[PDB]
Amino acid sequence: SMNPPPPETSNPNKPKRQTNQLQYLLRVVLKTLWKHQFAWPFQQPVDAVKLNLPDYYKIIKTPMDMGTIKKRLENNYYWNAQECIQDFNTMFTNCYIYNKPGDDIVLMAEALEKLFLQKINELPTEE
Ligand SMILES: Cc1c(NCc2ccccc2-c2ccccc2)cnn(C)c1=O
Repeated sequence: SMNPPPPETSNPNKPKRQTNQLQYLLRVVLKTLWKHQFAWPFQQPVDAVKLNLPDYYKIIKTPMDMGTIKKRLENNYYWNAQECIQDFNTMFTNCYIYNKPGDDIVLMAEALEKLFLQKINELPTEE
């Protein structure tokens, strides 16, 4: 069994910025979700070998996880907040597409998404 390489977290030729909106996405949004009791399944890429999910990467073609998002925020990978917000939404959507309603992993994603939506609702205006 085989995992794909993780998503890119470093690219010297990709343009990037340090902005108050991206600082908020690390300091408020990522920090809030990361410390949550249901964060652990989302803190690293889905390991299809260890989890015995040989079909995972047949169904999910844009993998994303909070470990990758945390690295992208800490290593200033992003140009804007929308790029980072899309990564969170990709992570949640992948969970809902692969799994079934009421599955433990879906209940965990739903709890994290509720907090995500609450925090993004108060995304500050650009300075
Ligand atoms: C389908 C799927 C996963 N499957 C396993 C799982 C399921 C529920 C809770 C926890 C884990 C887990 C987490 C880490 C290690 C071992 C099991 C796990 N994560 N995601 C995002 C999934 O979609």
